[PDB]
Amino acid sequence: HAFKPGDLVFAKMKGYPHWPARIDDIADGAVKPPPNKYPIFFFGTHETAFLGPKDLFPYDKSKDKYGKPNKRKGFNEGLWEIQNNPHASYS
Repeated sequence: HAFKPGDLVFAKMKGYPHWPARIDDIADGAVKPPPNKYPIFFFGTHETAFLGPKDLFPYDKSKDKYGKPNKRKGFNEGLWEIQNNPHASYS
């Protein structure tokens, strides 16, 4: 049940609804994440951030609740990405 690069999630942060996202690559050395933090890419708006598991909701279990369209900027485009090409390069 450990998170791994490529898992799809809804990621939660302050001021936004639970947001379609993915776990990015995890490496060591000078790009090693902080302890118990994961590199997250947000679909639709395309930021990256480190988040901990408490803010990460596995996509399949949560999509019925969180994966409905809304008016937030980039949200519905994010929904398109997570559904139709979640593992693409967006950079």
